[PDB]
Amino acid sequence: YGFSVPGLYECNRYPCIKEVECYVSRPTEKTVFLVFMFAVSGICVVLNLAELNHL
Amino acid sequence: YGFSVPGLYECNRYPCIKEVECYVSRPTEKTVFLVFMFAVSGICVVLNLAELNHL
Repeated sequence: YGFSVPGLYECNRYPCIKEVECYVSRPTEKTVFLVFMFAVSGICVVLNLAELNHL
Repeated sequence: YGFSVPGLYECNRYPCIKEVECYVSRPTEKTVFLVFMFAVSGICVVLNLAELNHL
């Protein structure tokens, strides 16, 4: 997923005629959610690594 | 106009997004009309050239 959800998508898959433009719903909220989840997962990874180092 | 009216047209002019496909109305009849008019004009040109040569 990368780090952001773009508001525009360029889609060139059948049956679409050549290349078409599609518009995503509430991309900013999904981007915020994605970044927040990545941060939480990173915090979990850091804590688990600290526990492993302690072991 | 060339010699034929294609049934499909590829259009990339604003406000169309990038490139789109458009469909022509009764292209075969228009192609027949175009070829017939070209033939008639050619006959007229040949007759005029013959008259000029006679002069």
